[PDB]
Amino acid sequence: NNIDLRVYSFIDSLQPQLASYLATSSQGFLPVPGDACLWIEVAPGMAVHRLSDIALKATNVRLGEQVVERAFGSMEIHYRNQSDVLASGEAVLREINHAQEDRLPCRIAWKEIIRAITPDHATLINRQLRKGSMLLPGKSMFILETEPAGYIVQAANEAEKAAHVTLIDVRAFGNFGRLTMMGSEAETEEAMRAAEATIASINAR
Amino acid sequence: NIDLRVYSFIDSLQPQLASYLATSSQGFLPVPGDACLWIEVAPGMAVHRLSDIALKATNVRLGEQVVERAFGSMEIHYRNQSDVLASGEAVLREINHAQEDRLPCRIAWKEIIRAITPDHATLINRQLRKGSMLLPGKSMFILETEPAGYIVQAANEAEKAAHVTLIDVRAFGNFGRLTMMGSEAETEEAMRAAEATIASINAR
Amino acid sequence: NIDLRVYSFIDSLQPQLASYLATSSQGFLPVPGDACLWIEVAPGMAVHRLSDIALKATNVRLGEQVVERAFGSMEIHYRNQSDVLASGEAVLREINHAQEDRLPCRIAWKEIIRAITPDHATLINRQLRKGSMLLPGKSMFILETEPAGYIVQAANEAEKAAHVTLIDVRAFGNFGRLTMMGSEAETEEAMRAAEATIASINAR
Amino acid sequence: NNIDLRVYSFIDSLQPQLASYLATSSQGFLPVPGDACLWIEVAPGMAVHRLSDIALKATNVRLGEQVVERAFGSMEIHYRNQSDVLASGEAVLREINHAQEDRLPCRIAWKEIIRAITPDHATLINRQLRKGSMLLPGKSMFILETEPAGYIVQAANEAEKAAHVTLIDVRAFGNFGRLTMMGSEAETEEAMRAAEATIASINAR
Amino acid sequence: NIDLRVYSFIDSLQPQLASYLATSSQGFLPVPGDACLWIEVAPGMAVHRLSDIALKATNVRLGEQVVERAFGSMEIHYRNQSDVLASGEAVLREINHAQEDRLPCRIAWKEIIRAITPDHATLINRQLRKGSMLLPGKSMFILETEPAGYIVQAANEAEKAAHVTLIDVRAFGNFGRLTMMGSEAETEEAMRAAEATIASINAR
Amino acid sequence: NNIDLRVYSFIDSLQPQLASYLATSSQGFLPVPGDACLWIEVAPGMAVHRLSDIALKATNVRLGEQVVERAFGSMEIHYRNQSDVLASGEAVLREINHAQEDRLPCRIAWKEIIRAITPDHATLINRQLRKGSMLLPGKSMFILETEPAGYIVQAANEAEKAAHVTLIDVRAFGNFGRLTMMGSEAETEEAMRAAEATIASINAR
Repeated sequence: NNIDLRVYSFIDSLQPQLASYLATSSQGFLPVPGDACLWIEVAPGMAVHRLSDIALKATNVRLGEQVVERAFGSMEIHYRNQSDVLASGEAVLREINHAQEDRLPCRIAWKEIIRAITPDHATLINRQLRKGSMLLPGKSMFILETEPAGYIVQAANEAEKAAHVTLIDVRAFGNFGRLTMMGSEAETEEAMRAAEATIASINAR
Repeated sequence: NIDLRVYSFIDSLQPQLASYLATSSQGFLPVPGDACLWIEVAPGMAVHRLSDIALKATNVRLGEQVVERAFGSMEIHYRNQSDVLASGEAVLREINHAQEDRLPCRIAWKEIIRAITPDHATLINRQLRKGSMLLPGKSMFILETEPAGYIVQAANEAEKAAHVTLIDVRAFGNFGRLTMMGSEAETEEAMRAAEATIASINAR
Repeated sequence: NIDLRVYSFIDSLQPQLASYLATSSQGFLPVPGDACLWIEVAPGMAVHRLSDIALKATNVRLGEQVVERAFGSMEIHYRNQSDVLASGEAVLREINHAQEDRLPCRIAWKEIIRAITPDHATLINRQLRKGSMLLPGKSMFILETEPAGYIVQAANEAEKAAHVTLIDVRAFGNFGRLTMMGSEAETEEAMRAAEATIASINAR
Repeated sequence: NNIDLRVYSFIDSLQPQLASYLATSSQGFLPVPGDACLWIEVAPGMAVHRLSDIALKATNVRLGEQVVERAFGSMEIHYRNQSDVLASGEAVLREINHAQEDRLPCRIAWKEIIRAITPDHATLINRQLRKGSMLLPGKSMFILETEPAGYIVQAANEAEKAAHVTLIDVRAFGNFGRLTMMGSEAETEEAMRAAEATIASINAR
Repeated sequence: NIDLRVYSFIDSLQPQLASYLATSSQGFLPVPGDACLWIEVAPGMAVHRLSDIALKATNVRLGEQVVERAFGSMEIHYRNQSDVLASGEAVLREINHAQEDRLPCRIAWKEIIRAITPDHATLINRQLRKGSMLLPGKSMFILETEPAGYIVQAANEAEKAAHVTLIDVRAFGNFGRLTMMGSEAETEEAMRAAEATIASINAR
Repeated sequence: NNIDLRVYSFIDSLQPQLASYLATSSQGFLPVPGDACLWIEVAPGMAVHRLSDIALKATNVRLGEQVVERAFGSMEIHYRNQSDVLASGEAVLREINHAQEDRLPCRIAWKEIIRAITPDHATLINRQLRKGSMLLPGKSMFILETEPAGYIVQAANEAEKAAHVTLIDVRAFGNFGRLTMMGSEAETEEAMRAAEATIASINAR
């Protein structure tokens, strides 16, 4: 029709903490470490229904997320094998007549390491809809925020793959994605460069 | 002072619709047959004095009351039509608007999706679904309106004119959204009733 | 050193049951036609080791795992009857018990209430049902068994046999609960099937 | 950075009902009657992470609230000793290079008393996200809405202090702060007078 | 074969009680001045039927309906005393019990705690409190009854007799619990009224 | 005043992850790492009200948990310095007239390390009332069940002291206490060794 591709973001193999987080937090069918994964945001939001039905029928792919927000909607599919995910992705692009590149770039609205987290700051992040692991006092904190939000998952994945960090929280919905990780001062800075390179990769497309 | 955005009067509520309202409302629970009046005004803080007025006028019961970012919704209902309409005219008289000064009802989505898969059916059933269970194999009617509250009258008629099942009605925020299930033939007919109901709202 | 409370096998999940566990389970989700298996052992904490044993033996998925006070519940499921049966036999070998060492399924309530009041339907819908809404004027069948886990299989053969609407299944704790809706002829036929399944089970 | 000061609201002594409301609706460390309190809203909202770390390391103050919204974010510190609270306050002000007066003015969105509340009106307010006390039918109802949201906590403290009213609810996030208090006609009238007197003092900055 | 566990008749609801019930009840909601009736029966599941009869009898609404593992609780209420008394008499004739057949109300706890510390008020406030806020420095009446259904009538009389504030009345389970705030004098009056009400109840 | 003493467990310094878990799910004042901690279960469980008033009113101690159940009640107090916690203990103990050894023995109802946790099994543990860190597939899992429940907190404390494990969960209320810890095959057996150790002492009363 007139569907704007806003996020197309593809992870070929989910890192273990990231998949575990999606499994625990997800309202749909659950992924496990190693599953390929496709995140998509389109506008208008309601178009997520037709596209999800198209994606689910083409392959053996399973639906992980589906949400209709005000201006846009989000869907995520995932399968043990890369093939089905990209095969369903093509279907979605061919139906909306968009190339992947027609996607929106990924603004970095906040990127920061915070060293020596107080126990009060940690307690606060840990009580507020925290579905991942416990942020612990004294450790360092990578925090990142993007616009659009869907990209935070892939950023989060490359962070974990590149650095011995612990995943605290991935908020992938709404207008702004947000990723919180914990680790030593040195681990978290590795996590940050990678995620910045991953973001660098997307923008060039 | 006050602007009237939604004014949607339902003279008698279909059983599923009323049952769903009763199952999700945090007010006084409607039953099938109840008359029912949806009103959204702006600023949102006004529904307080406005609900006070409607409630003090008649024997009518308050079903909903939400004050949102830019506007608020209020919902009254009673087994006697005249009580609901009487409260309605009283609310209009306070804000000094005619039932016609409401915003038109724009359609932001109308679609049927045939042969729903299990996965797609479950995601819907698992997230904010307080109605009945969407089942794989059936066709899905989905309807989105701006402003939201009109979706209730559209949901009500579509249950009258067609043999469909209520999955979900979300009547708050900027966008109303509706999900009904059934045979391709049923859900197409449920779409026409909603298309018609909206058209009559547009005539104001 | 473990006692085998519930063993219950379902070769092919009825659609509405699969959609209900899919919408209410905190594990991996089933689709219609899936094969399913329900286990309750005592001590309760035995379910972890057994879920490890069963998950490793095949491609089967884990739909529920709950350690309760007296005992512990677990539910595996797969698209093929073979992986479900293969994993259940492994769990039997490990606890050193045959399938018929399970406890009998005691019916502790069975009743059909025709012409459900709207108030009565409204209360049942509000109190945490994840299924379909109980509509007023229709007939209700409620059943309750001890132990709970069998209720899922009774819910399954009841949908197999009768054109009812599932409303609520509760498979954890001491007593299981089934809630169905339909016409009198529909609800009567389901209660008959459900009764028949439980007699089947009690033959071991 | 280019951090923006939106709300700087200092309370010297927390009123009992208000302290008790915050101890019940907040997800941090909890306040008691008499604690000094400071509420800061800054833009962009991810900045509240560094600013909070700065505050907990400067003094012994504790963290009550920490919330990141899309365009802005909000924090709240408190300690028995007002010293520590204003000290931690100045440390935040130095990092953002903003004086207290640089804060946004408090505009009144809504300001109403409604007499003789019906039982149905009362119930819906009691049933939706109210964490203060029950609103009873017959009594009068004072409702105040302010923009930005953070100053509603200072109006709520001054209202409770000046008049014998009951706190029903204070919502201090989003764009608009909303406050619900119950009393007689006279009690809510005094409370409403105290509210606007505090908003005007603030707006002298 | 139904055992009358509780039968507690409230002629008229005090506003904090009525307000509390309306904010925490999952069913239809009361207002100050309604009559109101609590019933516990065994077995639990018998409450559906007994709700069914009570609603048919008069114009009474259904306030609460909860099926515990061993017993079940229902709550009907109406603006007028006539309809509650009549609808309850019908419940009694069905189960073939007089009101006297109800279980004596025992007091498992009755205590005032004066000058409540902040951390104590805060823990009570945050954990399942739907009444008004408990503030520090004040006195706290707590009462625990067995059976639980009576704590509601003890909460009515206590509020009626003292100038106290209602914090919580949890009326399900085996144990009733009441929490109320006030000066140490008002809480001692609220407790003595409660004590007397139970005495009057077991006088029959 | 006829009060049974069911659990009396003193924790001299809360290990970091355990303090952080209590903090995420505590509904009183939150403990920070390093705090001392005293868990008490008494029957009739309505008695924890006075016993918390006594304990609070005697020292700087803070109330972290308090619950009334059918057969008993549980309270927990905690503070920066151990002197206050222990003193409040004696105030409590003398108020109910029992000594520290009048506590029930702590029977170990289940103890197991399960190696190579599958993703499915890890996911379902993560989805159900999990408020610690993510259990991750392939790692080993320590599980512990005690009766009464309050001791699982010292067992969890000690098992974090002696071992380099991760805390996933600790259900410290009801009849039975349940504890889920993660690590390699070496870290979980050490933790379990600490766990058996600490209970052995508790059983000497």
